[PDB]
Amino acid sequence: SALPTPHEIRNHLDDYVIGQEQAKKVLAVAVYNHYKRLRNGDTSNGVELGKSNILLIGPTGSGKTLLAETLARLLDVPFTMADATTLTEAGYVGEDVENIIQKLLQKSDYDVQKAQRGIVYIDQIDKISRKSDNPSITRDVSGEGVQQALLKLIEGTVAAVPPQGQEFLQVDTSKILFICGGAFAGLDKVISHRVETGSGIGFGATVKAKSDKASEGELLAQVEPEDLIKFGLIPEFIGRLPVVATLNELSEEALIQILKEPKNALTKQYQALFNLEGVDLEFRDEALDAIAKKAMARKTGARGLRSIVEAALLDTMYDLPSMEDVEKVVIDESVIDGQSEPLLIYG
Amino acid sequence: ALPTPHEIRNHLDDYVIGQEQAKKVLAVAVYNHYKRLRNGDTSNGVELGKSNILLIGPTGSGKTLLAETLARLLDVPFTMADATTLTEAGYVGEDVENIIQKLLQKSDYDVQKAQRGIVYIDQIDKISRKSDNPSITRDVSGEGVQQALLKLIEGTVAAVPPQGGRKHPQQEFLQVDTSKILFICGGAFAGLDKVISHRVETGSGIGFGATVKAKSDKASEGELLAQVEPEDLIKFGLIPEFIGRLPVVATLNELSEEALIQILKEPKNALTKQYQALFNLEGVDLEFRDEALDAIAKKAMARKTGARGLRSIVEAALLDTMYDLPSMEDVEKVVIDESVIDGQSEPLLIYG
Ligand SMILES: Nc1ncnc2c1ncn2[C@@H]1O[C@H](COP(=O)(O)OP(=O)(O)OP(O)(O)=S)[C@@H](O)[C@H]1O
Ligand SMILES: Nc1ncnc2c1ncn2[C@@H]1O[C@H](COP(=O)(O)OP(=O)(O)OP(O)(O)=S)[C@@H](O)[C@H]1O
Repeated sequence: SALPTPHEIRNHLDDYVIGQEQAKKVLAVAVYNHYKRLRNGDTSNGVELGKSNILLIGPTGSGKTLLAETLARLLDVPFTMADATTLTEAGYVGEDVENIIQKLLQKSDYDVQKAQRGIVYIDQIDKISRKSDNPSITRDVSGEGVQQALLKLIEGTVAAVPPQGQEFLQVDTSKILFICGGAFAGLDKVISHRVETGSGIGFGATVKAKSDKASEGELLAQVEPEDLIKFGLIPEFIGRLPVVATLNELSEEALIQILKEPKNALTKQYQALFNLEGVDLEFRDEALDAIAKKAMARKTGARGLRSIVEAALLDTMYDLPSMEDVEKVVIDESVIDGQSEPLLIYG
Repeated sequence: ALPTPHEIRNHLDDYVIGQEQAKKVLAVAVYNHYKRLRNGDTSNGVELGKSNILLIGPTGSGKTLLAETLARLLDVPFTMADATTLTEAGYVGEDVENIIQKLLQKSDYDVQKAQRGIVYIDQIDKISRKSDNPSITRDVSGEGVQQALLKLIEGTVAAVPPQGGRKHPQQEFLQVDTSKILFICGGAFAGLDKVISHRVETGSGIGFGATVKAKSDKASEGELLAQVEPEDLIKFGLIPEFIGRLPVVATLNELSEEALIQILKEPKNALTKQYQALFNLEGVDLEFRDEALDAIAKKAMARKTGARGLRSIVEAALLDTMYDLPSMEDVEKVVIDESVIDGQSEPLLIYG
């Protein structure tokens, strides 16, 4: 009963994700090492084995949420996908932190011994951060307060969970892994202050003003915990998440592979959408390069790609069901620009 | 015979390093708790007092670790609760009495054995009153929790449903005294250094006569917390009536460059021993030369996160090696060099 390896688990995520080689290594080692700590019954010399959570950081639509979703498929141990926006500071009307553990049991069928060895993922983590409110004039119930509650959850404790909705079940969390990730906004500006040192207003001071500092791919790599403190996160919270994963923006070359290599790509989606209708679909390489340039200008990422395709094919889809004897559709580069219309084959 | 402070401290030293004054406070309390417990109103003196503990220190200093290691050697029951999940006597979050309920689970519902137990609370700063908040409001999380704990630290009796009850039929509760129960509250306070500076330095004068700050780095956190007093905590948000219940105070100094080196080798549960055991099952050995450990100390202190921010320095380095180590075969030992920590070199692998 040999366990999988990082090279093996990386091959699975590579089929669904592209151009995130640095981040996939982190999830592979954590998942790999998670089975090792579970394999040991706390009997070896290395008693009280340490834990190492993960903090995923990337631009918008870079594929953070997709990694955690595809991971749960091949994962044997349970998995959940919660959100931090709905949390509150232990007593307000929104929600409690313990609800995350409740969702985990639904996947494990209320198996405590099986749920303790599970994995947890959190999305939209940047929402819980002091918005330039370090003095803390008032208490943030949806922000700072949430981080304070999660502090003990990442270390390990026991939390009451109503089974099935006057007793409660205790579920340890010292061995549970957490993968928190949320695209941070404005983080590039704070990191620039530490490394720019280029105000240059006086005579002696030097003003670079080359506009090259705004390189997200190269700027996030230089991140550190101190940079997050100025953002709003508490140091106590970051210490619970030692590992950090930085994701690069999507380049023009990477976007082309997203439409062909992944099985769940949009090209294969529409290909099957028309397959049921008895019509073939095609996408030439000349059209893919033009779509990549149009998406990067939108500053939205992979998620802002459907707007380029659906808008281009909206007119064709409207009149396609009424049309008969059409077996194939070809989309040229001019169609995206709007100069020409898609070519339809009859037969 | 009962344990001794030197013996109980020698045990904690195996799991904790670089905290001399903090270990002394816990030893005297535990050593004195058995005395008050052994002779309850069975001596010439009567009305034996009590002295709780208030642990204060930076992040990753070892506050939560002392409570865990203490439970291993402690005979009487012990628990590890939290203050973030508490509400003010009626709201939806939680009641203060849940702390006593958790104590009975470990004591097997032994009321006589539960009153003689010890209690620990973590993250006490999270219930600190916001000094200047809107007057028309109610701080159920921060002010209410302190108000509720007042009678608890002093001594009272609280209703506790035993086992939760089978149904409405029972509708009874058990009384559990708390006058003899010890409480060890602790939590990293944020912004406390700024409060002591205003009271101690009393400068920040732009004028000529006023003395301006000599350097940017001043008022060392370790040396600044030592000058703490109860009046400082009042400006933080705590109520004097609550702090009066916790007379003893312990100031934990931040980590030192030499202390971090000892934490990886002297303790039994050190990270080096953890990773060594991680590869021991894999049939692979490991090495960590002192030339690399001292270099890691500079990287950790730069983060200003504490000992808990050390895994980021190690796992970020060994991420590449662990990724391809299982696929590789005929490898028996691994060597770690100083350059690898810097990132300019690749760790050497010993074939076999
Ligand atoms: N590498 C990728 N390969 C293929 N599709 C991708 C990739 N990255 C993103 N996508 C697409 O983008 C969609 C959403 O990606 P997400 O994982 O949500 O990105 P994100 O960083 O999580 O954005 P946020 O943080 O949720 S606003 C996916 O369902 C895919 O359709
Ligand atoms: N003196 C020490 N010796 C060895 N390891 C230590 C020491 N102090 C801290 N550590 C390490 O730091 C980890 C956590 O320390 P903690 O006691 O949780 O710090 P902390 O101040 O309690 O964190 P808070 O209270 O949530 S801000 C331990 O599991 C150890 O790995």
